[PDB]
Amino acid sequence: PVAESRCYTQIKVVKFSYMWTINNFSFCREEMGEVIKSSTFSSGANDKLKWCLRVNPKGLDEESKDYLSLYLLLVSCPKSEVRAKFKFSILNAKGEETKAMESQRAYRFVQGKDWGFKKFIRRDFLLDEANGLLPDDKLTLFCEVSVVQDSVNISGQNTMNMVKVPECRLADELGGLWENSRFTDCCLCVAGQEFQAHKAILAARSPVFSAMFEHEMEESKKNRVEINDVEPEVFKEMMCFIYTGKAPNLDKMADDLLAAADKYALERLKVMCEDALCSNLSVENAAEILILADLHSADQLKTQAVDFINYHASDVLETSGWKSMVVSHPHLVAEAYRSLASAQCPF
Amino acid sequence: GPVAESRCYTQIKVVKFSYMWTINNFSFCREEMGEVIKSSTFSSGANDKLKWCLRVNPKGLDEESKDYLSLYLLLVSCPKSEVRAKFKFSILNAKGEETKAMESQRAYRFVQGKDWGFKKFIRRDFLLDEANGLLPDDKLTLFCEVSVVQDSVNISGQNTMNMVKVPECRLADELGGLWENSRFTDCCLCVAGQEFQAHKAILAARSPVFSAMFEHEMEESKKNRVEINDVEPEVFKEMMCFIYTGKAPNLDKMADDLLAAADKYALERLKVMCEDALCSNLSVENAAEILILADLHSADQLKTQAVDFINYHASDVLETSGWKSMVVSHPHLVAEAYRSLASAQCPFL
Amino acid sequence: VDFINYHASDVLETSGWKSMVVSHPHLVAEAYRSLASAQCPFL
Amino acid sequence: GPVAESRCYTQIKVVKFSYMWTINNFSFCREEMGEVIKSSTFSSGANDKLKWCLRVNPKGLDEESKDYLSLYLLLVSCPKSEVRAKFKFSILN
Amino acid sequence: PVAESRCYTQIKVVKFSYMWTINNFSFCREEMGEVIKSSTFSSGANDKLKWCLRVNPKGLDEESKDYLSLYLLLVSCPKSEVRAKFKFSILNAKGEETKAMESQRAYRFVQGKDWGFKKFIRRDFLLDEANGLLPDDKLTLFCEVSVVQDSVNISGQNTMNMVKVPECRLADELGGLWENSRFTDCCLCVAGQEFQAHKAILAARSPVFSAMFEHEMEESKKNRVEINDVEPEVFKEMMCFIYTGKAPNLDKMADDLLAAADKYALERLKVMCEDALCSNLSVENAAEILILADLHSADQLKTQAVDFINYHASDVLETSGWKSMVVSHPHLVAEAYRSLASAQCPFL
Amino acid sequence: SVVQDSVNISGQNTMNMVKVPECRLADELGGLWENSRFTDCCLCVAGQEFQAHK
Amino acid sequence: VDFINYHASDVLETSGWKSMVVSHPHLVAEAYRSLASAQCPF
Amino acid sequence: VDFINYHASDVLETSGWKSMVVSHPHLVAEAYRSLASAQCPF
Repeated sequence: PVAESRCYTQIKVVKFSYMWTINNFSFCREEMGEVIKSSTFSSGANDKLKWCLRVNPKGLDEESKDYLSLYLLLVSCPKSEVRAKFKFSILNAKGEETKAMESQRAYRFVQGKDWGFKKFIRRDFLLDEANGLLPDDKLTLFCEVSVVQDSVNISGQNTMNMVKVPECRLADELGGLWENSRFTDCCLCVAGQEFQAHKAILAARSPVFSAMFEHEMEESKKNRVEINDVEPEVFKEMMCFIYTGKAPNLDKMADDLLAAADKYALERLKVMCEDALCSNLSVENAAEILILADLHSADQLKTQAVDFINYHASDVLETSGWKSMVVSHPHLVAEAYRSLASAQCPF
Repeated sequence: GPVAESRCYTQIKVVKFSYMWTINNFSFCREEMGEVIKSSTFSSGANDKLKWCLRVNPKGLDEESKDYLSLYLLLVSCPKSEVRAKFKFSILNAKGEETKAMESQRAYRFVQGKDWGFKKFIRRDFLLDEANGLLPDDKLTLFCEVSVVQDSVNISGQNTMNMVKVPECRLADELGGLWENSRFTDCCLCVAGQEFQAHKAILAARSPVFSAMFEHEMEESKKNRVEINDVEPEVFKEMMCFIYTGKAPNLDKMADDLLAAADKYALERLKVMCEDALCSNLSVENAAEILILADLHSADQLKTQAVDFINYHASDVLETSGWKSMVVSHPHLVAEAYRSLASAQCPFL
Repeated sequence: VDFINYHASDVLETSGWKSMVVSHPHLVAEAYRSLASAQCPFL
Repeated sequence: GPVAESRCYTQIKVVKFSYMWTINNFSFCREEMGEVIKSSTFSSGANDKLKWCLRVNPKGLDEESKDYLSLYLLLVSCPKSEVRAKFKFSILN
Repeated sequence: PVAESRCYTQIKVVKFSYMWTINNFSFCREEMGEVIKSSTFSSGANDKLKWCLRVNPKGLDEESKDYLSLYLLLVSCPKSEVRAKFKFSILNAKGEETKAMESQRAYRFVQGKDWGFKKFIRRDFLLDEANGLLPDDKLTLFCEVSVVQDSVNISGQNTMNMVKVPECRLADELGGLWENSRFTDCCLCVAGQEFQAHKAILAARSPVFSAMFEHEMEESKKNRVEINDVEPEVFKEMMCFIYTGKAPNLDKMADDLLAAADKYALERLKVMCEDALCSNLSVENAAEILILADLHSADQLKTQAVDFINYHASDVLETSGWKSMVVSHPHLVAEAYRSLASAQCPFL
Repeated sequence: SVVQDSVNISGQNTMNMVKVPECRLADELGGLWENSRFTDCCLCVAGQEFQAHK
Repeated sequence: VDFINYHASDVLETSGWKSMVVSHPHLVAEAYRSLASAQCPF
Repeated sequence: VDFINYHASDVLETSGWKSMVVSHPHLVAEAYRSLASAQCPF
């Protein structure tokens, strides 16, 4: 029953690493194996199959109760199985790898499937200052990952080439318009702060700025335009996104960025702000989250916040933010009831 | 020991299909050792962009399969995704029933274009016999059963179905509309007499050459009626398309001229894709003028690729007349090719 | 509140609901506490 | 004799799937027969517009299932196209 | 391992019929039992489920060689099961059913499968003139395909909730507009025969007619516009499809109608002109069909015509039509080489 | 195990078929309505003007 | 004829192919006639 | 030709070689043809 191939098989490995520091490790306090779920990250080269790390401060199962179990996770993929190999390492106080252990074989990965190592490191040993594994009580773990591709024969051309194709570095020079400042073509004012930018890119990247400037205000206000519902700090990252399409410091002032976004209908900035505000699903935010939602019509954020509120209602109700928001905006809890009843009409 | 559990459920997802292949007058399908003949491609219908095709050999390969008919299953195309699958080849008799239905021990690993099957699938001599009822009027009719397995997951708990969704970037398409709409254009790009127009800051920040020729402190005169000479309309419009949205669809058919334009315009990225196109269009005759282009245009990656290809294909490329023309006109190119082959694959011994 | 929680799927449809809830919200909050705090935290 | 043969061979299409409705604290689920509690709506993923949901009782309907649990499977939504499916039940111990 | 639905169900049948006939049954002579096939046809309502009839002039193998079997094969469907019922019956010389044979149950149907009765009718008896079953050597069969649907209590309120709605009679409405010709505005003429119409609706269907009426030319044009490409009969049917779009007599008036359609760029009815020419791919017509298709950009029929010619080349190429063709327009065969060389197993 | 009972064939085409689109008539009548495209009538709705084709 | 059938793919972009097609079409027609029995199986 | 083929890696580093190739490229083309068969296997 054996069958050969009569063809040549070749293996590639496009590897990548993701370090992470968990600040205030001693007072993380996610017990009973409650996940301290990491922040997701992509593959770098061919960012089309995302990743995220799944971590137990207290190792799951009572066998690893004294240990801090670590297990890699896969969040999203285009419906396929990955065969990636991985490595772990803990950095000491000086930032040098100490606790290195490597997977002997390449475990099979599927979306929602997890592999890794139990008994990664004893909790008290990690908490001991003699080992030096907790600089500023910041538990740092350096993870190296390697994805195996394994195509066959490279086709019948041998395709050596090399031909280094970097990305389309638009945003680098498109921001070079800003930092070099290139004797640009229009001006902005924010509490007297002098900003100096280009009409054409603002026209291109949204209908709002395009329409308003060319609606008779480009004539008398070709250069100097007044914007007053914004602060210079949030404005900085906002116009940085208008340059780049990717905001470096987005999550810090995310709510005000959302305010500016819905003020200018920047749908991509709106959805990153939805995701960033979704980073902070807590039992003491949901009122202000709904204020941001209805004030800005954040549909996906509205849905996710409503569902989390329905799940966490018992703790949610005790907030004075809840009764204050209900006093100001009962109607919002009316659609919240519309959702929860829709979840439980039958029975 | 060193292991990796899951603390989840490993759930196996599988859907199967089957297909048949008819060959009328298989006896008249040529008769000698190793004549690979393929099947028309096919699909189940719920394949989700995935095809299959068979590879039957009437007389096989190797040595002792002279009196045997081997069969294989080749994956035509897929969305660059790994595949694992199971198959079972069968033969419809004269009365229309599976006879030679043998299944593999397990589901095999698969990739795009990889062939699996059953060597020595059926002995040819007994199949030639008409008593077995396997060839009614030499109208051979195969039939295979295939069980593709996926092993994805699904679960009810954890309330994690909606974690937010994000669309993909539209800056390039927004720059695409900026090209197409061409609103607030500030520089009237004249090529081959006919007129196009563009926006200042885009090309001002794009390339060193363009930035150089506007920063000469005399803009408003020339920018209104800038004259551009060496380029043609097709090359320049595709150039502007690439500068705006980073895409040049007809690169393969417009390679060398765009390469020359980028060399004049000093555009590294488009130059490199032009090098990629020229290297991935190579023939046994074009290589000499490609060397002339490369040395005339600093196509270093294309230069090393082309001279390596010519060093490999010497025994027929040297007989080309264009090679001798390049030899006469451009001695330094053949000199560097001689240098390249010198300290390689011959310092012995 | 028990009857409303049981028969929500059609009791929403009344216009008197809209008139009452816009006019007086605190009993809507009472309904949300009653339905959510119990006979629901399962999952 | 009376027959209408299909003039074709027999080819059959089958799709496998499994779904896990996990329920915590089942022992306090409003224990009285005749109640309706169901799983969240699910599907194969390669379904081509065909969903499913599982249905269980705290106490089985009627009287023969006074002590037993009555389990049922409902097709949530379909394009008004008939389905032939073979289901199976079990428990994660 | 059993259960019950705990729900109510009811049977419904949206049935219909389909007249169909073929010419010259005496010397059809499709030996070996090769299929003589009807055209695609639906039930009316739910037009996206199409039936067709497959017929054996000679039943397969010796068991049915001397009889003539009858069957019906689904063309295509939206990937769903069907449990249809069918009735087969040929009309006698008086136009009445005599050879009525009926299936005893509703069989199950899938795309590509056919159901019917082998050993259907006594062939020589049907061919004999004494019985009076082939008037003018014509077999006017009349099938009544009754398709059953069934459902679970129609999402049960019951509360029937539905009155018998008529259907949108827009085609019949514009049919009444033209065929009775009330309220006419613009006058046309071909070959001495005159007709008249409404400008705006013609502009609605035709872009080009709007173009040669949008540019202020109405004072001399509207009263006395003449058309040259089309003769009065096909002109009648021409106006007919602009009013109607349901092609009544495409078959016998197919080719020049296609030509005049592409003369006015009539897109969906261009497509149904390729439908009209689709089911006549024969041993001699193919060269003319290919020539007119490439003269008139019939892309889908271009592909299928070159496919049919490519398959049957070995005997189809010998006709004099091919000779005059390659004498006149052999670059068409160059395009044929371009297609088939990168196709049909380029071995080799 | 959800059964569907599908059928496939080795070779196909022969007479075959060609993809016909659904009837695109009507909503070009809508085009007449909205663009108004050589109007033919005048209407009044409490003075609110409107036009159509007779 | 046989070698041109075997190499039709890269023969197409040859300018001489279109040249003889324009000038001597019946020749490539007879090349098709050769191709008729050539590709009977599959 | 053979000696230069053997010692190319430092023989080509001479100014005389540069003057020869620019003045007489055809000779190095002949050497290139000679080494084409030499470097064929791989």
